[PDB]
Amino acid sequence: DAEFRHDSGYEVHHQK
Ligand SMILES: [Zn+2]
Repeated sequence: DAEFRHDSGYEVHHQK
């Protein structure tokens, strides 16, 4: 959750 706190809304910047 440290980085992935947008699990309920994945976006482009969150590409990994
Ligand atoms: Zn994000």
